[PDB]
Amino acid sequence: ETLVRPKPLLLKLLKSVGAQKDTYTMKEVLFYLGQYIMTKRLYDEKQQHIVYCSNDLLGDLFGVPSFSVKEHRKIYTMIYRNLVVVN
Ligand SMILES: COc1nc(N(C)C)ncc1-n1nc2c(c1C(C)C)[C@H](c1ccc(C#N)cc1)N(c1cc(Cl)c[nH]c1=O)C2=O
Repeated sequence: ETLVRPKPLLLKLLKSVGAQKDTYTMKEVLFYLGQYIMTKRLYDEKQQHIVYCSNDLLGDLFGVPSFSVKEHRKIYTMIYRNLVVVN
């Protein structure tokens, strides 16, 4: 319910899936990141909980080649490294 402010490059990713504002709830950020993953088919076909994000903007932002969608705490870490103070 509190608002977060994405850094420019995370904001660019969000806007690529139709987001139109500067600040978001965490639930909204997750929804759009999810949309990005699914519409770009970044998940592995055999192990569908694994997202392969090397050579993609998402991998650039998160600083990892891959991650599991089951690892929610690590997902929050990676999102938080891409936020700035809300002014
Ligand atoms: C490959 O992934 C999936 N594949 C399938 N297939 C049918 C193949 N179905 C569901 C998922 N899936 N599971 C979860 C999520 C998805 C989609 C929306 C990416 C989201 C989610 C994961 C990562 C980010 C980031 N960056 C943002 C949202 N997510 C969540 C992650 C967190 Cl932290 C909180 N709540 C969530 O639902 C999950 O558990």
